[PDB]
Amino acid sequence: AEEEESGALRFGVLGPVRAWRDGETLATGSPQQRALLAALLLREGRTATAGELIDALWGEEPPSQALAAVRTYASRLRKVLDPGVLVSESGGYAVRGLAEGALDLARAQDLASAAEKARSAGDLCHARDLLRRALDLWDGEVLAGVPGPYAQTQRVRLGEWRLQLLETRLDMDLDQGCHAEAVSELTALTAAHPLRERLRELLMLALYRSGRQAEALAVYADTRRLLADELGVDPRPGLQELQQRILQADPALA
DNA sequence: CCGGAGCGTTCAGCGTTCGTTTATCTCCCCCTGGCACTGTCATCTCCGTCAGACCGTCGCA
Repeated sequence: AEEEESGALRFGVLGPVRAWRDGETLATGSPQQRALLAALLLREGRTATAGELIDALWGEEPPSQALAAVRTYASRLRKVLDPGVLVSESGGYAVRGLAEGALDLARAQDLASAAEKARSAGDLCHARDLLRRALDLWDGEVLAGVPGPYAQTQRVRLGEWRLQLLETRLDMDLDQGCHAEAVSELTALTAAHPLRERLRELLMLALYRSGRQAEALAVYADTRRLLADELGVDPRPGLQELQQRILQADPALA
């Protein structure tokens, strides 16, 4: 609320895509219109051609006379948005005139970069606040209810990036000494994510430093059984190494 | 000792919202046509290969 500048236009892509003019929300429109807006936004104001926009929205099988569909989608964007924010260059469209902090993806990138810089500088409270601000950006699943293979690719990429953000965040939480909340939320996540090995290693190191051991090795046994049932292979050697060093009761982690 | 209520799932009435087209309205690109004092023949090449042949050409005999 402290950065609510007058005349500032804010866009939301990390969840359901939305447009905010000075605090009031705009009617984005149809799901394909929303996906076109997302495709034009994530390129950081780079000119995307109409054929590439068609490929991003629809993929391999477009209808024959539906370039005018993208034309009227862009016209509806220019209706909803400013006349000058969306510019037409070389037959394509680009969302220009965006100030800093306008796009939530760029804000997340800057927050992650600042968190990494503070990790390099060793500042725990500052990077903790930066990651707290970062996690308060996306609401629910990214790109909710939009079609297209580009939308699917962005969805899975940003979900994976959020997974690594949670991994780094909670590894730092185990570094600073936050046991209870970490154990609870990682139990919830591994209930949601059954085959994510990194989060389960985080559960192992968290429970080893929290005074709880039985459910830790129970989760580990379930992990090996499910990984053998669904894949037929052996888990990563780092998980076995950390479990072995847990078994010998090494006081370095404690 | 079935009976009712609450709960789970599954479909037919109309009610709104999308997906994909269509003709009209600005802005730009691109091609053909107009210019009415008179003004009516450019242009520098090319040299210190080179080595002799092959060949047709050509005027003298």
